[PDB]
Amino acid sequence: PLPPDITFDSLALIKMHSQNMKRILEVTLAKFTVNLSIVTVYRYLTARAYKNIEAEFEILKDIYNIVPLLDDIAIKAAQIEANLIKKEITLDMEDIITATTAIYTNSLLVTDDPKRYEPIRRFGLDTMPLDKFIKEVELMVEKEL
Amino acid sequence: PLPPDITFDSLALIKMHSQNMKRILEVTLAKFTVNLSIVTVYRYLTARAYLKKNIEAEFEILKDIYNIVPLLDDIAIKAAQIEANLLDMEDIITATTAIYTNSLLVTDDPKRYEPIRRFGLDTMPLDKFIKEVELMVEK
Ligand SMILES: [Zn+2]
Repeated sequence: PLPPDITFDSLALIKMHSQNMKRILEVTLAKFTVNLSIVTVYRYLTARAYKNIEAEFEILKDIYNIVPLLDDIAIKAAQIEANLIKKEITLDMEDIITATTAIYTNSLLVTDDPKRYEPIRRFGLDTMPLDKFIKEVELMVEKEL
Repeated sequence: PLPPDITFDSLALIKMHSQNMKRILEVTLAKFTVNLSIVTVYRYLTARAYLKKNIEAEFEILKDIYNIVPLLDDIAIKAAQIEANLLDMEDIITATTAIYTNSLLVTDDPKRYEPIRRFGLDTMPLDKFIKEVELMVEK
């Protein structure tokens, strides 16, 4: 079926947490534990702003487990990022911390662009395409009838 | 023109930890409070990891001398506000953390943070910072 722990990157989260996708989000939150890095949250807030950002952030803190950039995350990310730099692979800081935080929390990373995280999978990251995730929740919605 | 609270971005922090800079860092740690963003710490650890140093230990060494500032709620909120008006994430968080802590941001490249100045950031090029500290050495 699907693991109980998941996460999103900022672009995927902007999609999931829209007014538009309300129904799909409601089911996702009823069924899964969602562990977001604080860096994902901040990037989501940047999109939601462009506001009463403050009130939006209180909503998010209620409904998601917001994971700080912990020392062990910084450490593990520095190790991963040193490997990626070794291969001339450029992912920005957001992507590295997002991926390391998913490794840390054993959360499946749902993203519209799994391919760019592919080189991190060797450090324990797993990913799922967002279109596929959405399709799976859409079936649950149908099934509720 | 140095205040009691200062911070560095990651390239500056790396330079600060070089052997030739040991005196400058010693004065800085003795006479100022240095408030680093966790993101700056992560980038610095990246540099040390790329050179195969003991990352765990180095983190503990840093935690013992710096005030390491998490990406706090208020920092996340303020940073999003800044980024939405206007630079990568490291730059935004570094600067927002500087604003939050009221630390002077000491950097190799002040000009890239020039757009955050409207939200209250103060910056200083590292070259000038070092001169000011050189002066304190003469004591
Ligand atoms: Zn944090």
